[PDB]
Amino acid sequence: QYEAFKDMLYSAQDQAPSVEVTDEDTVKRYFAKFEEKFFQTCEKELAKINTFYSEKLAEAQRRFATLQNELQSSLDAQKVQHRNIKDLKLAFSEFYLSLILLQNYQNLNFTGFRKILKKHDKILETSRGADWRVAHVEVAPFYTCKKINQLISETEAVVTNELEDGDRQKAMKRLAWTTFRVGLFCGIFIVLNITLVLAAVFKLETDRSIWPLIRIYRGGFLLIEFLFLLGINTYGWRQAGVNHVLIFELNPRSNLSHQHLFEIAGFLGILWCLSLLACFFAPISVIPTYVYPLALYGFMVFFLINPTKTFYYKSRFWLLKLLFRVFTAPFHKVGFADFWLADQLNSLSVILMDLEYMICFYSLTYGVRAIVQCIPAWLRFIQCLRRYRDTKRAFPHLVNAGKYSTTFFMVTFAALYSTHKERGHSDTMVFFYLWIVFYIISSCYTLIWDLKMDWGLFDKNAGENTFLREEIVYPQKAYYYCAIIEDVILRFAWTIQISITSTTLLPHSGDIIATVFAPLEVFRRFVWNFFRLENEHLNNCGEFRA
Amino acid sequence: FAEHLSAHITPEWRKQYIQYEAFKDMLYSAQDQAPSVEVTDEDTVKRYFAKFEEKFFQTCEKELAKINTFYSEKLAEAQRRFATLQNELQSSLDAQKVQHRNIKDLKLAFSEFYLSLILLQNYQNLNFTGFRKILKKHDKILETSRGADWRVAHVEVAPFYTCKKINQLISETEAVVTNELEDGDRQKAMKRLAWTTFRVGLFCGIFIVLNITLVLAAVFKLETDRSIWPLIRIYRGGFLLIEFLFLLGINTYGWRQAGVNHVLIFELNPRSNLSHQHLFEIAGFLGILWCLSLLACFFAPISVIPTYVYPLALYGFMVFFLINPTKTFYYKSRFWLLKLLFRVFTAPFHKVGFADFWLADQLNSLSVILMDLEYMICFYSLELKYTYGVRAIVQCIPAWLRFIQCLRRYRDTKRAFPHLVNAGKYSTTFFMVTFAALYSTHKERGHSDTMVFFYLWIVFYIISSCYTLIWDLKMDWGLFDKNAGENTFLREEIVYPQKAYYYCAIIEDVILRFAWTIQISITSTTLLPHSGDIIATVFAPLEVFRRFVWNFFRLENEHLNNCGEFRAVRDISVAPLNADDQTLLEQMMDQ
Repeated sequence: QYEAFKDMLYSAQDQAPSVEVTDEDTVKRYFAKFEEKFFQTCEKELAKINTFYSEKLAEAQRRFATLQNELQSSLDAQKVQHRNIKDLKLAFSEFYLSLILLQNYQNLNFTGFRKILKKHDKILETSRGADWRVAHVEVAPFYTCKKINQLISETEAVVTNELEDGDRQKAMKRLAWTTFRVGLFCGIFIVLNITLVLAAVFKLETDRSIWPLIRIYRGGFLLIEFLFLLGINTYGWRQAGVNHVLIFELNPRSNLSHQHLFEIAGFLGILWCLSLLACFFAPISVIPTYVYPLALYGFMVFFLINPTKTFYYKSRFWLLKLLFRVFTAPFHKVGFADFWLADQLNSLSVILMDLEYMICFYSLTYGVRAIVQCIPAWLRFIQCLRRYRDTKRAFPHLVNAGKYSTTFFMVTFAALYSTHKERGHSDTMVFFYLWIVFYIISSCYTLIWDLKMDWGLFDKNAGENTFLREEIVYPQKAYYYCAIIEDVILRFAWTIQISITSTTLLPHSGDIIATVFAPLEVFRRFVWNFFRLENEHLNNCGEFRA
Repeated sequence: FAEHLSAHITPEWRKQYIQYEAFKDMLYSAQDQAPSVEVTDEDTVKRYFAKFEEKFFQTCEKELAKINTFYSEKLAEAQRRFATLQNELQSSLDAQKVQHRNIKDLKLAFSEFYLSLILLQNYQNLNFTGFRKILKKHDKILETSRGADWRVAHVEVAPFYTCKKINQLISETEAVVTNELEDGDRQKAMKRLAWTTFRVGLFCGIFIVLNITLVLAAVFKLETDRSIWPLIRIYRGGFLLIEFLFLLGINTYGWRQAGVNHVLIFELNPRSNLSHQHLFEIAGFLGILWCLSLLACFFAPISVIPTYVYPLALYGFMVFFLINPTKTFYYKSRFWLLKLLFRVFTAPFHKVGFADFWLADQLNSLSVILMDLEYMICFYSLELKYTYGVRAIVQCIPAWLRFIQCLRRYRDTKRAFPHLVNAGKYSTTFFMVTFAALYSTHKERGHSDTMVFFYLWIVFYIISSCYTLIWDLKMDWGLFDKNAGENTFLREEIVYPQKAYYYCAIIEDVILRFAWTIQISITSTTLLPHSGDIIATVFAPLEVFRRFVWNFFRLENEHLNNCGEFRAVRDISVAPLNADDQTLLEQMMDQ
């Protein structure tokens, strides 16, 4: 920080007391304190520069070793070929450019340090700056290291010899099936959905207790929608520049793009549409109609768990390990991926609800149902408790535990009210009143936490972005206001949906309400992910990093 | 061979670039023709070496002079283009102080100019390297250092390698566009200086699903109002057009992968041309429309619109899409195709390129579309067999087009072979169709001379099939050549990898030529009044597939041996410089 150093030096010169007013000892003490703080700042800057230089040198050495390996592999290939040859050549040119940039950085930093150190000498009329430069700057690893230089010489030699047939002059001078499958699956899905709408209008007419079928198929519909919106989310993260691969602790290369998620969602939607069409049109009578949803879900599970290295095997093992680490939360330390997926499950509580209803329907207001409803909140609560144990800071972890226990209280009181209303007890009114108070408390708690902590909006540092924060990645300012409004609406929607789904509150219109509201909650989570990851990239709200 | 080497290298070295193979061959011949001191005097060997060196250096000086001339002319043209673009940019600025479009297009022109400048810089580098490598290999062969001295006295100081103006203009273009077109965003300007595949997949999926829907509806919904055969005769032309476009896209992909320079043969723009994805896209959209029209016609929609409108709407939309004057959907390629069709249909009065006769052959293989149009007109006229001459004329129109084109080429070149033999090959069809027509007329009416007409039809059908088959195997493809060493029955140089491809093509062509002849005989004549109708519907896609197979080897042979004596002497004009131009040199300089 050359400008900061010179400005601070000028400020110290302007604030230097005069001997004619104060004692000489006071002036000496002030100068000594100023020199001490200047040397501390110089030490901090030198340490930062040394760390950055060492990291860059290590990365350059690793890249050089990999290229020399790849150099040798291309040699053996010699012993598309030449395409790959001049690709390697482009990589070597980029590596040499990086080395030159590192040398420019080192030279500029050394020159700036030396300059600020001699101007520090002629301002205070002291020679301690030169002594500090000799003792720390001239012997610093960022300056004494000629390893970068001999790597540069080796790079020119290698480019001359094995890439240009000994010609040093150009050594100096030189130095779609996935998208198709996505479209195919999307088109088949669209036409099959139109056919499904037409068949639901005509073939079924108004007959049959089809509502159990709705309870079976809602989970699949929501999961497919979640995968599609997750693909959109990944595309947005990549386009905006949020380094989501670093946040999730994934490999820098060989990672799923948005095309992969879109094609997985399309294939799953095709299977869902075909299974619903079969259960709609009653195919050959050898196989009863109670197998097609079972077949679809069995295929989904098998596709997820299959041990053969066939379809996105790396991502399937990573997701399996993540799910196993999430569900056994207390005995595993919380990363970003763990709590991220736990929140995704918090937005997808209807799938477990329908699974439990499916089990009850196939086998045949209870306390088991409330537990199935509140499992994801329990996971998040115990994760935050484990994080507090590991960190020993009540804030924000205990506040988060309270946020995730408000849902416990609301659901428990809704279930108690339903029980006492179906039994005919006179204690229904107290349970209803407690339910309303806890419902409003939970809605306000979660909404405030989403707007203030997860998104980091409404910051006092907002210069011109009213109610936003100082730094925004996505271009339009209307996006944040739209997200705020829709989150305000959908938090209340989600609380009502949970209360209705886990409790006999609305036995007449409620079943429709849950089916309508579940995609809206998936959409709310899809909106929340954008700004949560952007806040993580900028401000590091989760504390999971250094 | 000479013709393949010409096809690969003639514009490059004969037009602008430094010859590299020529000097290498000269050195390799000199090192083999060098007299030995053990036989002749050392003075004679010295004189021979001096004479060879003088000839080589004279050739090198000529090459350097031509290189300098091209560099000066191209640099002057680039400077004028940059000045014009800067003036236009300024004028746009001042206006703004319509305009958005102006900038957008000016941006495209600036991108093209930057690409041209990059090509020119690459050119400078490639010729400088060619001079260096030739002069270095000359020294290492004759053990003389005069090559380095000559390159220092020239190549090194060669003004073509010094003009800093080429890079100065590049820097100016980079700065002005940034300061003025990307609002300073250097990364965006650089990137300026996937949806088609998605649309291809979407259309393919919709077409597939509509196809199973069509099959199921045909099996079950049936419907017995209006015999179905008129509907088949109506929709057969659209189905064949879609199939032809799909197979043509596959053909373009094969030509691209195989290295056959189909861009140069057709005389298209070396850039901004349709790939196979575009043809797949158009075919998928047209197939979706055809499937929707068939489904509407089967399912009997809202009774306000009669069911006779949907095929009419489909074909009207097809024609309007091909013809529309708005510059919206592949307007350049649509205009090129419109001009090609106009040139083909007024064939006598226009000289024959490659694209013209190629399209005329395609029309030879798609003649049942015109017959379907004729039957559609007659059914729409009369009904709200029969051996008259009009149906035969409509059948023989494409053979007439090719016959008159070959006669025009004969007048142009005054060579009886192969133009008059081609005219005979196309007149066999006239004779076969005419004699089938006479047979049908005199069979339905009932004279006893119908037997001799049947015999004449038999003999002329045999003659036509043999003629076209042998001309396919020996002339259009150029197989069964005497110069094939190991590729028995094929030709000496084969572009496509597998040898079984050629044998499969030979067998399938042998079968499908006879199938094609019998299909025309049945369609244009009441020979088979009972099972004849299904025969044409089965045989039309097979003939389109045969033409698809034919295009591969026709274009390959046109590339290697230049079978149709088409490529001329080009024209001096200017040299825009292509990436494909520099890549050949780049590949060559490494042996």
